[PDB]
Amino acid sequence: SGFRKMAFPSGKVEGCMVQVTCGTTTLNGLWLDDVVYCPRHVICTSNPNYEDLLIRKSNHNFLVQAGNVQLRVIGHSMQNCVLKLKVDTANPKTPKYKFVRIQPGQTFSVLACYNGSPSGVYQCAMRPNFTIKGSFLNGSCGSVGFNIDYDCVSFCYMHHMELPTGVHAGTDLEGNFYGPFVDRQTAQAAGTDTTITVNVLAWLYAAVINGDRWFLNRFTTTLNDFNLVAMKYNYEPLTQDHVDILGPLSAQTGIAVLDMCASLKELLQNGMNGRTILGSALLEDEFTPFDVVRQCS
Amino acid sequence: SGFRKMAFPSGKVEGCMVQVTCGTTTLNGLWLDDVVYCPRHVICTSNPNYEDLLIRKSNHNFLVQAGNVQLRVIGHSMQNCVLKLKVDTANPKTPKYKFVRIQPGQTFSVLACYNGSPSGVYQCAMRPNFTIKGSFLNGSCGSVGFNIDYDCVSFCYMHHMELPTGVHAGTDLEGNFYGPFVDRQTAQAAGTDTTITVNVLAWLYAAVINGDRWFLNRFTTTLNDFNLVAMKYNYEPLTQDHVDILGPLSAQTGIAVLDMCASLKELLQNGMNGRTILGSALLEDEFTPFDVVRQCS
Ligand SMILES: Cc1cc(CN(CCC2CCCCC2)C(=O)NC2CC2)no1
Ligand SMILES: Cc1cc(CN(CCC2CCCCC2)C(=O)NC2CC2)no1
Repeated sequence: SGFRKMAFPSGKVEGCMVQVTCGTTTLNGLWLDDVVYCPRHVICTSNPNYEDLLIRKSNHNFLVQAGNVQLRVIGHSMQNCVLKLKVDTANPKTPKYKFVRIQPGQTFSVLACYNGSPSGVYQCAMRPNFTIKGSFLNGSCGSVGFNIDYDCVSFCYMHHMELPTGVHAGTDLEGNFYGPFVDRQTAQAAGTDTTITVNVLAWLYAAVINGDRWFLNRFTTTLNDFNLVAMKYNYEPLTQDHVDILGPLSAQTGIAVLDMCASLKELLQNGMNGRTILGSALLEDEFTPFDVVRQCS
Repeated sequence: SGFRKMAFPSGKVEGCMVQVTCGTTTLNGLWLDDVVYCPRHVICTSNPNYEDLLIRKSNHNFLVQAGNVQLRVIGHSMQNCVLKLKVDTANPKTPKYKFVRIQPGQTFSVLACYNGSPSGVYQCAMRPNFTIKGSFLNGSCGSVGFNIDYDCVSFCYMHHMELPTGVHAGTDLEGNFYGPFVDRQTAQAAGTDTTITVNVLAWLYAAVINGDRWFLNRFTTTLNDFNLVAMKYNYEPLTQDHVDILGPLSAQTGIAVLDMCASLKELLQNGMNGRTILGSALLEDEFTPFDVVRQCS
């Protein structure tokens, strides 16, 4: 029993983290085979044209360090908002990996790093507004996000920056931003966010599997009538695909999805009346159906 | 910015996890140098005298597997509630390590494992009643808890079992239980718990560092007057050592500890009035002062 925000074991990613320095800027890179991937921000100096900044660089300007071992840069290129530094040494710790872009509402593990040294690991969801609610300080740029499936690391996030509300923005490993953001100082701000309805329902199923039942009721609702309440409370609409994805959790608990939707309607309209669900006094939306199945009985 | 429940990177511990099987019981062991540490439960079969059960075993009865590599057991001994299996091979991935026992109110990272394969990583506090609120299923026995300081792994917890309230119990790596528990099925239950006051104050300092200030007030309280309110709300007493430990966070924020105690008194007496602190609608007590400093600006 028990239900925790649980990260993937980080070892396969730790073996890939390196330090990249250009002039007086140090940040993190990801060393896979003979390439180091890092944010192109590393080449900026006190609205940059990055194509011009990169043409002015030489391989020898990039100081790449894997622990105590300097990696010699033998080529450099720009891919969107990331740099590809070709090095003289293939990483012998390269795991099986893929570069995948994730959807809003999906979760991943963040390996927070500084100076190429991993600091901590935690779970993040990609918000509907394409930000993440992480924990990052100066020097964290180039920290990565990932999921692991059968020892294959699916890298989905490279950290770039903090927005003014204290939420975080970054790119896929192809260097394409999540969301309407750019890798420079502008007045850019997080768009309005919404609650990830399918994830709240997954977490209510986790709560039932773990013996929290107080919020259940004999009532069912329609999908249309549920979606009217969702809109009112700034919840995402629930689709039949969402209902289908919640199939296994519904089967395991014997609680129909639209019966659980009647519970969530009552929680939105009434609150909890001083009660808690899985240790929370709020409705939690950063667990996917897969996160619940991965972890729960 | 941001404040997350953050685990230590788990790689140094992943390289130590192995599978131990005796008869039809499989669980996890910890391989350091030429010894595998595991719960003595592995030798039980359908009130066991473990000294008798162990005298009846041979080295060849223990099947130890490190990934795909069988480790030959060349000696066995019992230390309290753990077994020490001497193997023919020193673990080449053994980190610098210590076996430390932790105090109630301290935190650690759990590497949840199954069949010797790491599954997930998350933070736990040792509760005042010597339980942890983890996430463990059958097969998790022998999963370990640890802190990392400058690449030295301080192992503090080996998982044994779930209690009837769905909280978890285990031992230090010397095999001594945390709390008044035993490694067999009895009617044993978690004792009454309390809230870790010094950790709630640390987390309110984290909240101020991260820009949540709504709960601050111009008032100060005495330590005695604070401790009268603490007792009423089932909070641990606050000691002058606690006030001293909160020194650095007080200095960083310019908020005196007894001024923050006046804020916590108001939160206990009045609640939050529908507001949140660091994304929580409850007072969080599973961050130590060190966890806040480790992570925050
Ligand atoms: C807080 C906080 C910091 C960070 C990451 N940053 C900021 C980098 C951005 C600055 C604005 C323009 C785009 C890149 C760094 O690690 N910066 C160090 C390497 C130089 N994230 O949250
Ligand atoms: C839920 C849950 C399970 C567990 C861990 N257990 C239970 C072991 C205890 C059983 C009672 C007596 C003392 C040992 C196991 O992993 N058991 C598998 C290896 C056989 N923790 O939470």
